Amino acid sequence: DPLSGLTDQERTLLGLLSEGLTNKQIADRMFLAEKTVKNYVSRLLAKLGMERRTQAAVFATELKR
Amino acid sequence: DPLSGLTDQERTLLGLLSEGLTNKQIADRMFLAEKTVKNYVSRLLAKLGMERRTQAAVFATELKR
DNA sequence: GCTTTGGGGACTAAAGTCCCTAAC
DNA sequence: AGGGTTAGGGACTTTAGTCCCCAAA
Repeated sequence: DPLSGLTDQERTLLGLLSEGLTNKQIADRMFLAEKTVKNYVSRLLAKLGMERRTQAAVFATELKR
Repeated sequence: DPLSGLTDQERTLLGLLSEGLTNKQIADRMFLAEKTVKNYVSRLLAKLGMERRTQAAVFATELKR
């Protein structure tokens, strides 16, 4: 449960990622632009030591359980 | 645990997918080409009623636990 | 005069889709 | 030997991702 380091919405970029959504879908759910999302997510992977959104999801998926 | 329908290696295309690997990484671990894997995976998502490999992975991740 | 917090530019690269061949 | 698996090319269209810099609050 190492969610220490993730901003407000970065922990909520993990739950949307873990529902195998697309940047643009996750975008609408948050009122951003897809470009904005691409950024936040790509930062978040860096913060996580991962290089693919899929790893983030599975990792998130493991926390939720 | 609905792995009924999945061929031999389709159940193993779900364990590799669930490690957030890439078609080409997955393809090395299976001795295929990346093109070959693009196809297998894409079929497998159809068989699963999903349209994005991330979904597959999370779903797979939920079975493993 | 700064921190958050949102997004364009500008691509490089993965992912996916569909349909159609060969090799056992 | 005309058939099912099992593997991949063609040929793109879409999402993802990367970095770095730019304004509003």
